[PDB]
Amino acid sequence: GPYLVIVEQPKQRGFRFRYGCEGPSHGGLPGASSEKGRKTYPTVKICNYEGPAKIEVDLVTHSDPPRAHAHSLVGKQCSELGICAVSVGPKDMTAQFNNLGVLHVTKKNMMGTMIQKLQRQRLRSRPQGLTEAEQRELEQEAKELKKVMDLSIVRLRFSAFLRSLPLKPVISQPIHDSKSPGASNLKISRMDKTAGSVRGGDEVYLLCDKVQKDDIEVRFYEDDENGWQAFGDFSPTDVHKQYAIVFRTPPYHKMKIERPVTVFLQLKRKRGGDVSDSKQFTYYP
Amino acid sequence: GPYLVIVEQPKQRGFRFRYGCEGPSHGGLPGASSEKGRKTYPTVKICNYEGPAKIEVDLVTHSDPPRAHAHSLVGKQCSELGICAVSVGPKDMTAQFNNLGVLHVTKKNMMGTMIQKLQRQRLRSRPQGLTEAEQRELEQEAKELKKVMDLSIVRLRFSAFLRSLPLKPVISQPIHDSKSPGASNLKISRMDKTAGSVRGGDEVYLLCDKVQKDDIEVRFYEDDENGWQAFGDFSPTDVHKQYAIVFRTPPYHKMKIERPVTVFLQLKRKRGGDVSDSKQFTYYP
DNA sequence: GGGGAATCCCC
DNA sequence: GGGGATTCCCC
Repeated sequence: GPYLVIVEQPKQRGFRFRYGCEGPSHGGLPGASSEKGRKTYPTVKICNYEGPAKIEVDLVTHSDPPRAHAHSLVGKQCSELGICAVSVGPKDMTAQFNNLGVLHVTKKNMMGTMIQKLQRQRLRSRPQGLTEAEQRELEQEAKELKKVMDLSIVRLRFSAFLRSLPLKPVISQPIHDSKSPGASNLKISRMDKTAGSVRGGDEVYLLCDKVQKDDIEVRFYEDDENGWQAFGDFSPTDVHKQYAIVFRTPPYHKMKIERPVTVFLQLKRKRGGDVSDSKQFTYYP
Repeated sequence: GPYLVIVEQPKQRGFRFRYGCEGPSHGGLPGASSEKGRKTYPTVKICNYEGPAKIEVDLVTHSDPPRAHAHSLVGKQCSELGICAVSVGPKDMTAQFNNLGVLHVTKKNMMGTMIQKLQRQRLRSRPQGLTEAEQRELEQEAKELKKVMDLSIVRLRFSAFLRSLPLKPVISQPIHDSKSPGASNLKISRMDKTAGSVRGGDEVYLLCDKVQKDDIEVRFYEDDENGWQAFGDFSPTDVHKQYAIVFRTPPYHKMKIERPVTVFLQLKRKRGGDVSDSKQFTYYP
């Protein structure tokens, strides 16, 4: 049957969710491959095409049975409820989502809009109103929905409709908030010293972009046909105000080196597997 | 005749102003000298006392003619408007204001809090109500009072009353909000190196509490019967995310030293003159 | 497109 | 009492 397929995924990291207060002109969610100059935007296509179509995009959660998220999509052809709906011409069955903004609901707002979604979703298929019992149960699956909803991760859902007749919804990979503390861009600004003894144990003052003291690591490594890794040693007290890490370097694997060796080091969040660009450190005999 | 005198002023820096949402039990505004184990609180005394008395404190602007601040005192024996009122016994004429807080008004709160204290002021000495014209001009103070009021600086105003009968009001020194980006205690957490060449030019990484790029300095000095002083060398790019300063040490005043010499360095505010606790640095040959 | 100010939550 | 997450602001 006709199916929709995502041809260019949204970029997983690097994009920021904006609050209402910020404005509408803040930059559209870019494709999974958008380096300098060549920028891409999420794109999908209806394959084995049947009848001029329609594609709708909305924000779902990260958890599995996809449910609508408190966040809303904003911008180019976006409805006041966070639904993006476009028409995919008779012949060209591909839609490029040029300008997708992600609206960040405040916690003192979630409850309200979560209910407006569930009402809109409930009085959707079935009839028009909600009796008092019905409006009470709504505020529970929004109170207990709040408690489990991750406001820093959303997924894009593409629901296509042939002229309406629904094609199975296709969900994209997760999109993380680049402003949220735990999904910020990792960067090594400056480093104290870039050389030390092979024994390791040299104290280093690395200045970096915000990190969370209990979710950050300084990984030293080298990549030949084998590979080696070690981690700078420090305590949570050593991460100064989220923007600096004071640590002792780890030992190199061979102690008996006759010449100085240069290895790579990067910041890494224990959980995410996310890393910073790499800097270098040289071990001395 | 009887007058009030501040026996122990409030501490000018390091105290945090709290918003209504944080809580009422976060600590009292301490005295000028409150190091580990023995804390003092602002204290005043009615010298050459006349009759048991009544002392009241409230927040006045930093601006000279002391006018009431939009911020209110919170805590022990404080009224819902931010006036603290106590009675000093027939004997001991000293009042130690043990638990005084500063409730921080939001910028969206300011106007309403301001027209409300201004109304209360109107129907103070003079008659009971406000005509619309009187209310329109009361709201006019509020707007033109907001535009020139520093929400980061307040002053305590002690008003003593002989049982009532007024005494002259005594205004304390400014009190800076430690949470305002530009008002806390300059503090040197730790630094890279504590020794370097008498030639000056050695790069030091200093970790500090939040500081302003363009309002900070690194003052080196040694106070004998002379007084040499010099400065760290760094550009605002060298002040990293307000929590670290990468600077190059200055040259010592005598290039010909034969024995190492210990001098001191300290962080200093440019447009203020307050310094952090000084750390030592030793110049070597 | 991004840094830092202002407000709030919480161990 | 303090650290940092959130929400907002404005260059």
